[PDB]
Amino acid sequence: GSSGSSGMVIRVFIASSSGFVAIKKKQQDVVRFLEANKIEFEEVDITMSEEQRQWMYKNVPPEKKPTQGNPLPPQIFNGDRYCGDYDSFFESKESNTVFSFLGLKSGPSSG
Repeated sequence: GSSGSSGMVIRVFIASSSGFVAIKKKQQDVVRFLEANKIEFEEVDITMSEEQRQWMYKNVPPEKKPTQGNPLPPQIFNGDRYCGDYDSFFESKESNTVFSFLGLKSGPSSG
């Protein structure tokens, strides 16, 4: 059923230049966890690459939009699937589902 397999990457969008330091921390706790969990991911500097950000703004509903207005980081994104902002992650950490929250639990791969 279609061979091939590159791998996964929890593309974590970060805006080095956002304003709300709080957001920064969130971005950390995110990557941090992954790092501490030896989880694969990448810090998509949305700040540096406008597109990256713009994209996110296109992959984020209003019902998910944090605080108020345009969507702010962090904005974890597994491939092209909207994982969830820090809110999601955190809401998962409590259940220790961060892995599943990102989609790190569905078929053989890990090990």
